Amino acid sequence: GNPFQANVEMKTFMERFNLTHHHQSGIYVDLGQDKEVDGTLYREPAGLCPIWGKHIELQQPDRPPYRNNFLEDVPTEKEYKQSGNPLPGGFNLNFVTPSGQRISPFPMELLEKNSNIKASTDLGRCAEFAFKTVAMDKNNKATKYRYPFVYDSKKRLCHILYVSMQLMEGKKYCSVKGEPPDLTWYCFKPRKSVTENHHLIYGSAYVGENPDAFISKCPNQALRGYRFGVWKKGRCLDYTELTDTVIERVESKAQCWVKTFENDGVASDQPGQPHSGGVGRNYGFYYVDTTGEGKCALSDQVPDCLVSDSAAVSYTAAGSLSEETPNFIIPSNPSVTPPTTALQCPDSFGACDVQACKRQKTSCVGGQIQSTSV
Ligand SMILES: *[C@@H]1O[C@H](CO)[C@@H](O)[C@H](O)[C@H]1NC(C)=O
Ligand SMILES: [Cl-]
Ligand SMILES: [Cl-]
Ligand SMILES: [Co+2]
Ligand SMILES: [Co+2]
Ligand SMILES: [Co+2]
Repeated sequence: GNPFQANVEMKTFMERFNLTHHHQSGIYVDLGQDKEVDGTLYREPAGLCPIWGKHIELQQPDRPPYRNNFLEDVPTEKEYKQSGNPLPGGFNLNFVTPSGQRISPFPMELLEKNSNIKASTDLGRCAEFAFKTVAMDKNNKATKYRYPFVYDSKKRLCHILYVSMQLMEGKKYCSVKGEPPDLTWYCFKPRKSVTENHHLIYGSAYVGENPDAFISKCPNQALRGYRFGVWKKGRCLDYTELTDTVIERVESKAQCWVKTFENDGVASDQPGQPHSGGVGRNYGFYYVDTTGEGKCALSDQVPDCLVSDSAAVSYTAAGSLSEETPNFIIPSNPSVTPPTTALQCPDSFGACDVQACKRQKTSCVGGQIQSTSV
């Protein structure tokens, strides 16, 4: 009776929101796997979806030589000796080829021209590049450890991050703006900003295993005009009707989008199972309460239906603030189904929910599926 599971076109579309199914790992901190280097088992990011706007914010001293930018090269021994504690620089792999050719960041133009790179989108080409890049051990032998990446979609640069850590905190473990001075590491944590670094896309290398998969399987963009919901008692209940939903006031829809990533319940693999598998309070929407206040509803329930609401926007921890598809995830061949028709289009009513005294109404309006309770 659920229209969003009724026809396959609808089902397929709704699948992209199931981060347990496709992404399958932590989002805030992604450490879903473990791989051996130099006889040592290291935690490895593993998630299959790109995480839009995610960046790692550093807490280095606010002064030279420190840049507080995780895309800077990992420091050389000499740079570290020059700075003293904490480590300066960032997370970027600083290695060069036997030629002396820099490995990261790597320009998308060269990946586009590399016949061995099969992905059909620039974001996919970066992920594939990361998937085909493995850590070399102390004996310069290949391992199965793959570094995570950041795609800089503005500069069209693919960063391979030698530092795969995503969160460190506590004065026992790391320093904030140089205090305690005895510690090697500065503190850092993942972040999404209402205004900054929307052009940065974080991912595990395993986004690149089947590079074109994220296009259909991942909730890359915000969804305008609908509230996420769950099919219960023959109708679609948006999150505000569920008991375990967190509802909070926000000043803007972008604050809500940030909350779906930064709230304490988001899928995360950090100590800090320790393997979330993608389970978590990853889902939310902005809406306007009857009193006119902007609010944000957050849930760990994977949506399986939608409720129409022209003033709402549904977000996930994985996706972007924008509802608009950017050109760097539109495939350059016609075989791969593009990311964007699923919700276009008889007035259908459903059995009365006596418990709430409302009924489903599934219709078509403005060439677009309506779904509400009456
Ligand atoms: C989401 O995916 C998981 C894993 O495949 C599955 O167990 C669950 O039933 C799915 N839920 C929805 C709402 O599709
Ligand atoms: Cl001290
Ligand atoms: Cl001391
Ligand atoms: Co699936
Ligand atoms: Co593990
Ligand atoms: Co923006």
